[PDB]
Amino acid sequence: APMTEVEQKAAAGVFDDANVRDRALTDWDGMWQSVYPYLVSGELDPVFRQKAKKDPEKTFEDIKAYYRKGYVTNVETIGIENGVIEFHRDNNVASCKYNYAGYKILTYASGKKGVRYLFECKDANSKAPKYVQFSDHIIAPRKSAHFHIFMGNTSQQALLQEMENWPTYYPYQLKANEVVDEMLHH
Repeated sequence: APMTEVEQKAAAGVFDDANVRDRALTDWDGMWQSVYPYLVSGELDPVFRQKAKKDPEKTFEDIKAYYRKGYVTNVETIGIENGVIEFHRDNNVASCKYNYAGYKILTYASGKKGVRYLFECKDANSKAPKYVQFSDHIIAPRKSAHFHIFMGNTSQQALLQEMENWPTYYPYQLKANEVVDEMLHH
């Protein structure tokens, strides 16, 4: 089902902490493609033009740069199923079964808020990131349409400080025109 008014607002970074609930990894089940190659090929340009158009203080170039830095990753593909996350990084592959480590409510410099969902790989000698945090503009159980994922090997606390890079994933099947469509409307 589509989004309630509380869900739309939470998605814009406006919510009561009392409404935030735990989510399960199954909210992100599925096969997913990085949006980064579409920024690279220039196919996300219409997204950045609309953002520039709607705010006279912004420029296309600086909006795109911000997204470039945000989206950049070589993990082109992520698969999620049965508690396992698979990471395809160029010709390298890696997977691990992930345990839930709770959620964190963040307030950003902008004054907007968001929730990250923290997972841990406890198989300490895997090539899969040890720490993973999902952020997808949702604050309570609901299947993701797309997500940002923070990946790190040092600590969860350290990853919570990451604000610049946020590799971003949409359903594997979607074409670039469909990714654009979702960005411009949802």
